[PDB]
Amino acid sequence: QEKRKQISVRGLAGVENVTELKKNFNRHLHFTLVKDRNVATPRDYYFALAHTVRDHLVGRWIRTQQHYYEKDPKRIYYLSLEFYMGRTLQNTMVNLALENACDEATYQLGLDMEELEEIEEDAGLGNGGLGRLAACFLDSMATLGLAAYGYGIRYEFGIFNQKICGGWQMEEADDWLRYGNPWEKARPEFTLPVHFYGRVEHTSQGAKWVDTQVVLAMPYDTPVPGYRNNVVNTMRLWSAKAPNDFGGYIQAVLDRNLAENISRVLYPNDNFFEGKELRLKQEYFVVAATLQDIIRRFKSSKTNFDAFPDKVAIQLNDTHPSLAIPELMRVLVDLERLDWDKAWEVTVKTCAYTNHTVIPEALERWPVHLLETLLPRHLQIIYEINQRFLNRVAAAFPGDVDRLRRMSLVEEGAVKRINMAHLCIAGSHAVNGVARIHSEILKKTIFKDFYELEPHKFQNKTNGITPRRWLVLCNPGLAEIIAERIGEEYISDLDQLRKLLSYVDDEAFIRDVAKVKQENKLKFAAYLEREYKVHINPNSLFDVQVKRIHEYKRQLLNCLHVITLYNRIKKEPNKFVVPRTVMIGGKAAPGYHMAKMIIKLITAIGDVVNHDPVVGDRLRVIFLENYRVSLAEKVIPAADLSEQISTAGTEASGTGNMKFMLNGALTIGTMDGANVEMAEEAGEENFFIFGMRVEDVDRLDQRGYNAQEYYDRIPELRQIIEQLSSGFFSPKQPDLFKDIVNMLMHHDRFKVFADYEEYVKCQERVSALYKNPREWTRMVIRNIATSGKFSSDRTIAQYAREIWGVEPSRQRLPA
Amino acid sequence: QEKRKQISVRGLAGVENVTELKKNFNRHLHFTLVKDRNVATPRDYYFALAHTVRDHLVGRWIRTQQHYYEKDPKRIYYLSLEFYMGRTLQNTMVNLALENACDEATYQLGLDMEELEEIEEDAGLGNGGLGRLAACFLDSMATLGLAAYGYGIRYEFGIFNQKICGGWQMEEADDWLRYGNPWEKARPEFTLPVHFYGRVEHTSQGAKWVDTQVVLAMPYDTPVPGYRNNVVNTMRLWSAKAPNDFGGYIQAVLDRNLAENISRVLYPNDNFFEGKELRLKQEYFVVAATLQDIIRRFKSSKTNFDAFPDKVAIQLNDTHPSLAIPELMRVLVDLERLDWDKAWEVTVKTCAYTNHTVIPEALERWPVHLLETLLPRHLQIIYEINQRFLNRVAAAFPGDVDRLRRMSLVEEGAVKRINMAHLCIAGSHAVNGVARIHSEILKKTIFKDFYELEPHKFQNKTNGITPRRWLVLCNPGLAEIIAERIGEEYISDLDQLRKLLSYVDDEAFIRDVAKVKQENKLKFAAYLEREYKVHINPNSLFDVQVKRIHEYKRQLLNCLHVITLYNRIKKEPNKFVVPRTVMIGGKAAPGYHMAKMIIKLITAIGDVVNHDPVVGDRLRVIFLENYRVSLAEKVIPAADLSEQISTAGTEASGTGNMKFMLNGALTIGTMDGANVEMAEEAGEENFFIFGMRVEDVDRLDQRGYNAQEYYDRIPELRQIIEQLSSGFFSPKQPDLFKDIVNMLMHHDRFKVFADYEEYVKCQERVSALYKNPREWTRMVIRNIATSGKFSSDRTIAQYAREIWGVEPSRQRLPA
Repeated sequence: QEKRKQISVRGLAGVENVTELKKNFNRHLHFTLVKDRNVATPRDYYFALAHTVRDHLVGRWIRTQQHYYEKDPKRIYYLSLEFYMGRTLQNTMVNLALENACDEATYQLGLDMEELEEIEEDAGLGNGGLGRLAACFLDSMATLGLAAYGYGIRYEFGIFNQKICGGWQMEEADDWLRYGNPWEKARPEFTLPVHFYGRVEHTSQGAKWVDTQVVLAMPYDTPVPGYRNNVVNTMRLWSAKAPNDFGGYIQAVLDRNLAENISRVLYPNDNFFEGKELRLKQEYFVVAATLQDIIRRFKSSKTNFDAFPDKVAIQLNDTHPSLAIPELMRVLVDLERLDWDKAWEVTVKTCAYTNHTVIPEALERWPVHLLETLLPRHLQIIYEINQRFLNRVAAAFPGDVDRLRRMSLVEEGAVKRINMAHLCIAGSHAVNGVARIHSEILKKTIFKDFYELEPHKFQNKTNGITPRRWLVLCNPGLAEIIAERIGEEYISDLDQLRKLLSYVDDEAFIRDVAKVKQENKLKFAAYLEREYKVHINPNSLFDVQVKRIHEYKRQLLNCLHVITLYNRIKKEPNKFVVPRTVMIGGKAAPGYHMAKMIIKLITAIGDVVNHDPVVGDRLRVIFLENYRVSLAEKVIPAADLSEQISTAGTEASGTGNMKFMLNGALTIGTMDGANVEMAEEAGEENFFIFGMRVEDVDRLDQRGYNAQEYYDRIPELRQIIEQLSSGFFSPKQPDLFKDIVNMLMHHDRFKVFADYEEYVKCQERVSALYKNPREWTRMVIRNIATSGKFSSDRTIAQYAREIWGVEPSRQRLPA
Repeated sequence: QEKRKQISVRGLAGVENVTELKKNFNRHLHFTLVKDRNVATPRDYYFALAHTVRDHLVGRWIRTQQHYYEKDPKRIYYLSLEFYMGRTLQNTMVNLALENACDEATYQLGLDMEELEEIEEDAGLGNGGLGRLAACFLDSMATLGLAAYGYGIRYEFGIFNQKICGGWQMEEADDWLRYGNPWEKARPEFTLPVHFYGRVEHTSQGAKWVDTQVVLAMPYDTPVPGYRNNVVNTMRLWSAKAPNDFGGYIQAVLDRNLAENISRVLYPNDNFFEGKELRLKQEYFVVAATLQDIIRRFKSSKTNFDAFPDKVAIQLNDTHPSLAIPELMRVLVDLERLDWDKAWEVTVKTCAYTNHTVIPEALERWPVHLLETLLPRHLQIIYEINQRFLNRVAAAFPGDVDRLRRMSLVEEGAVKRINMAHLCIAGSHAVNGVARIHSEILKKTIFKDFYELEPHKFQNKTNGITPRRWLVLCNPGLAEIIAERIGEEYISDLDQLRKLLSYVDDEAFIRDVAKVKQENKLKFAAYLEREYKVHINPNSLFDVQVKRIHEYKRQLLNCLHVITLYNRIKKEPNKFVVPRTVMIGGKAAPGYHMAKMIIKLITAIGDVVNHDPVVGDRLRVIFLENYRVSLAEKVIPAADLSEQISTAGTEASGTGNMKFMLNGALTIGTMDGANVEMAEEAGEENFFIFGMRVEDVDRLDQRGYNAQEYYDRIPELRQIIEQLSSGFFSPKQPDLFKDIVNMLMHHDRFKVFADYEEYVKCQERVSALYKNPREWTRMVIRNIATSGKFSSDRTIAQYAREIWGVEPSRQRLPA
C-alpha cells in the first residue's frame, strides 16, 4: 500500500539507503540463496530481505558487546525455560528505523513486504504469559541499555501447531527451523559440557562428582535490538549435542539421539507440574551451561568471589531454573574451594526469584529419589541448605515446630519431594510477584512464614508489555495518530500517553481512533477470509478471549454467555441486539482432557448458533485456530471487547489484558491480577468490572460452594445446562458434554455459576455503550491514555533499580 | 612459504583479485562469522576463506545449470550410496585457478593458507574404492562438460574416525557437520516424499501402493567444479526428515528420530553384505527421491516416455541403488500408466550397472520376506521381471533348466532371496567391470550365462583417478616439474605424461624428480611429528600399504615380510640392509574380528621391532591412524614403495595403486586388478610383479590348498608362525594371535603362505634397486610417464561414448 509508507513512525526511506537495501537484497538472492528471479519464490524473497536486515544488526551487536567488556557494568542473566519471541523481521526493522526504507526498496523490486513478512515462522519457544514476558523483557532491557543476557533452550520444536479438525484440537510438531533461522548465529566453538547421573566421592580436598554422563550444550546467539539506541544485546539458547566419544557401532551412533532429545521439544504445560525426568534434565541443562558462562565471564572482567554479586545478577523466571541456586553453590564450593558460608552469602546476593502462580498444581515438587539419581551432589547441597535455613527459622521463632515443617524445602509423604519455590526463597535476596494483588497474597498467605522471617526479601514488579511489538509493530495506524499529536517520545516513555486525555473531546482524534479500529477490523476479517475462507460480519462488536485454555481462565463462563445471547434471540427474535462476533482462541495442553472438551464445546456452540436462520449474522462464535504471538499481533488491534474473566485470586497478573488496553479495546473482567491496576490507572468508570472479589470467593470457600443453588435459582442458567446435558449442542452424541456438566454442577474449583448473573448483566452494559459510538470511543481514549504503566520498560526499570542494583539509560551508543 | 607461491600451475596472484579476496575475507569474518580480529581463531579464518572461495562458484553454478536447461543435453544420473569427497577448499581453488591469489591474500592478512586448510573436515561419505571412484567421477564429468548429476545420501556421520588405543582400533562418530558445511546449499523447498511399508490394492485402472509410512527426502546440493572450464555441476545428497503430520505428544515428537535415522550414518561395510533393514531403507530412500527428480526434470524438458532413454541415463554404482530398476517400472506403470512392455523397454535403455567385486560375501541377496514387508509393490515387480526374463532364457536355451535356476533373480533356500546383481543385469543395457581382468572374468565365469544370452551388454571400463586431486592438489611440486617441461595441458589430458619418457636420461629431470620425493618425505615426517609426536627415519625407504583392512588385501603377508626383515637383522646384525619405514594404514569394519586382530598384530610387531636396540632405525613399522582421503593426499606423495599385494583374482581393479604410480612410487604387487594394466602401460620391467597368477590360484583350488606344506618346507616361515603362536609378539598374553595362526594354518581362503617366498624375494629386488638412486629414479620416471591411462577423464570419456551415448567436451563455458 502507498498509504502505509506515509507512516512517519516507520522512519525515513533515504535514497542512498533504499539503493543499498536493493543492492544487498539482490546480492543475498544470488550469493546466499543461489537463486535468480526466474526460479525465486516469495519464501526466497523473504529470506533475501531477512539476510539484508540482519546484516544491519551486526556492527551494533559487536560494538555493544565490546562496550560491555570495556565499561564492565554489572551483568544481568535472565534465565528462563521459555522465550516466546514471535517473528523477528518487522521487530528488527522497527528498532533500527528501517521499516519505510525496506518497504520502499521491496516496492521498487516489485514486492509487497507485508506478504514477505507472513512467510516467517514464529520462534514459538514458550507456552503463554511467562514466556512472552521473558521476550518483552529482553526487548525492554536492550531499550534501557542494560548489559542483559537472556539464557534458555533452543527447542527444535516449540509450542505445537494447533489444527482444529471436526471441532477438536489436534497437535502437530512446530518445525520452526524447517527453512533455517536467519537471525541466530550458531557458536559451536563455545560448546560446554553438562553432567548427569554419576555419584559423589567425598575425598582429597572435599566432594567430587564422578562417573557422570555428559551432554554437550552448543549455544546459538540471537541479537536483541533496543529501540533506536544502537544497543544490540544477546539471547543465548543452548542446543543438546552428544559427546565426542562413546548394541554395536550403528546403534551407538543412533543412540546419540537420546542425549540430543534434551532440547528436542518444549513441554506444553502451562500452569501444571507433570514431573517428567526429561523436563528436569532440560532445567539442569540450561542452568549448568549458563552458570559456566557466568563464571568464565566474571573471571575475565576487571579467584576472589566477594565481588561476584557486584558483577552478576541471576534472575529466575519462575522455579524452572531454581537449580541455579545449588549449582552455584556446587561450583563455588566443590570447584572454586570457597568456604560454604562465603559461597552462600554470594549465592543469595546473586539470585532473585520471580513467582508467577498461586495454583498449587503449578508448583514444582521434584521427588528426592529422582534428584538423588540424576543430580546426587545437588540433592546433598539442597539438604545442607535446608538444615542451615531451618536453623535460622528455629533461632528466629524458637519452638515453632509447625513453622519449621511448613517452611522446610523437604516435603514429607509417600513420596518425599523438594519444594523448588522454598529453595528459591531461601537462596534469593529478592522474591517478587507479578502484580500488586499477587505480591500482597504472597506476603499475606502463600509465603507468609517466609515474609515474617525476611520481610525485606518480598517485592512486587507488576508485569508489562513492550510498546514496540504491541503498538508500533502490530498497530502502526494507532501509533501514527498518537505521534501526530504528541510526537514519538512515547514509544520508549509510554507514560506520555497520559497527554491523550487532553483529546477526549477532540473531534478529529475521536474520528481517527474509531477509523483505526475499523481499518484493523477490516484487516482481520481479510485475514480470516484469505487463510480460512471464514466470513465475519464487519458490522459487529468483536468480542475476543485469547489466552491458553484453562478452567481458571473461564472460557466456560464465556460459553454460558454466548448460549445466553442465543437463547434470548430465539425467545424474542424481533428485539434488536448489538451484533457480535465472539472469538475464542488458545491452546490446550495435550494431556488436559477438560481443556480439550472446552475447545470442542466452543466449536459445537458455533455449529448451532452460526447456522440458525433466526440468528443469521446477529451472533457468530468462532474458534481462532493456532493462537500464537503473530496471531495476537493481528487479532488484538481488531478487538472491541477484551475478555479477562478469571476467577478472582487465580490470575497472578495477565499480560494479554495490557495488550488489549494499549490497542483500543474496552475490557470486561474480574478484579483479578493486573486488571485491578488497569482499572486504577484508567478509573473503574472506564472498565466493565464484574463478579466476586477475592474476599467473596474466600467467603464462599468457608461455607462451601454449592453450584446446585445457582442452577435452582437462575432459570436462564438451568435452560443452558439442560441444553448441554440433553445433547442440544451434540445431537449425534447426546452425552458428549457430560463431563463438563458434571464438573460445573459438582466439582467446579472456579465457581463459574457464582459469576454468571453479574457477567451477563455486565455484558448488557457493554452492548448499551457500543450503541453509542462516540461514548464508546471516548472511553477507549481514556483507556489508551492510561495504559502507560503497563510498559515493560517501567517493569524493567523497577527490576534494575530495586533488585539488580543497576541504573537504566535510554542514551544511544555511537554509530 | 614464499617457495610455493612461485608454482605456476597454481595460477596468477592478480593485484585486483588479491585486493577483492582480502575485502571479501574481511566481509565474511564480520557479516557471516560475526567475529573481529580480537576473538578470531584459525577455524574462523578457515571459514572466512571457505565462504570467500565458495562465492566464486555461484555464478558459474547458476549459469551451468541454465546452460543444461537451454541446450537440453542428455542428463547423466550417477547413483551411489557413497561419495568419498574429502576436503573441498583446495580442490575449489585449483579448479577455479584461485590458489596463488588466495595464498597471497591470506599471506598479506598474516595467515598461512596451508594451516587454514588443515581445519576442514573431510566429507568422508564413503568406505574406500567404490566411494572414492564416485568422487573422482564427479570431478571428471564436470571437467568433460557432461550434464551429470551425482545422487546419494547426506549421512550425518560418515566413515567412523579411527583411534588406535593400546594398539587396537577404536571407533568414534565422524561428526563432520559439527562446525557446518560451507560448500552445500540446503534446498528444503525441493523436499520430496518417500514411501515405506503399506500394501498393494489391485483395482481401478491397476495397482496402487497404499497405507504407507512417509519419510521426507530433503536435498542438499553441493557444487562440483570442472578444471578451469567454467563448468560447475551438482552433487545432490538426500537427508531424511519426518513428515509434517503424525506414548503421547512428547514421545511422538521424539519418535520423529526413527524416520530421521535413515540418513544418520554410513554403514562401514567394505566388501561385505550384512542385510540390515536400515541399509535397505537407505538404498530405497536414495532411489525413490532421485527418480522423482529425474521424472520431473524430464517432463519440464523440450507424457510420451519413448524419448526418456534419449534424455536420461541412470548409472548404478554397484547394486546398492539396484531398486532403481523396479522403482522406474513402478512409476512408469502404476503412475504414468505405460504398458508393461513399453515401460521395460524404457527402463533397460535408461539403466546401466557397474560391478565392483567378485567376492561372494559382498553380493546383495535380500530376503523376499523383508522386501515383501518394506516394499511390497517392488517385490511384485521383481517377480514379474523374473518371469519375463526367464521366459527369454527358456526361448534362447530350450530345455536348459539348470541355466534357468542359475540365472533366476530368485535364490532358493531356507531363506528365499533376491539376487540384486541378477536384477541389475536383467534391467540394464550395459554391465561393466572395473578393470580388463575383472570384466573378462564376469563374461567367462561369474555372469557367463548372462553373457551367453546378451553378449553385447558386457563391457569393461578400467577405473581411474582424477589428476586434479591426485597430482596437482596433493603433489604441486611434481605437477610443477612436469609443467616446466610439457606445459599444463596434461592436467586434463594425462596421456601427455608419455612425453616424459624423453627425459629418462635428462640429468636435471632425474635430479628434480628425486628432489620432489625427498621434499614430500620431509613434509610427511613433519606431519607425523606435529600431529602424533612420532619420529620416522628420513633416510629410509617409505614402504606403504594403505587401503581398507581385509584378508583379501593381505596386510598379513606384509606382516610376515616385516617379521622376516626383523629376524634376518637379528641373525646377521653386521649385514647392511636398506633402512625401511614400513607404514600400514586403513580401517577395519567394526564387526570384522579378523581385520581388528590384524591391526593389533601390526602394532604388536612394532612394539618389538621399534624398541630392539640391535635394529634401531634400520627398520620401523608404524600403523597410520585414521586413513582417509586427506591422509592419502599426504602419505601417497611421500611413498617410495606401493604395496598392492591382493591374492590374484580378488581385487577387481584398485585405485590406490594408480594414485601411487602417478606420484612417483614404484609398485610391488600381484597380477591382480588394474595392476595388470599398470604393468602393461609401464612395461613389466618397471614393476615389481610377484606371486601366483589367477591360473596358479585356480590350480591350487583344484588340488586343495594345504598351508602346512609351506610351513613344513620354509624354515623362515615356520620361525615366524612359532613366534606368533608362542607369544613373542604378545608376551603379556601369549595366545593373543591364536585365531590368526589358526586361520593361516587351516582356513586361509587367500593363500598367504603360497606367495610368501616370491614376495620376500621380490622385496630383496626392491632393496637392490633402492641402493642405486639414479636407476630407482629412472624407473620412477618410466612409471609417472605411463600413468596417463589411469586418469578418470579417460574412464569417463569411455562411459560417455560407450554406455551413455554423449560426447565429452573440454571446451570452456563463457564468463
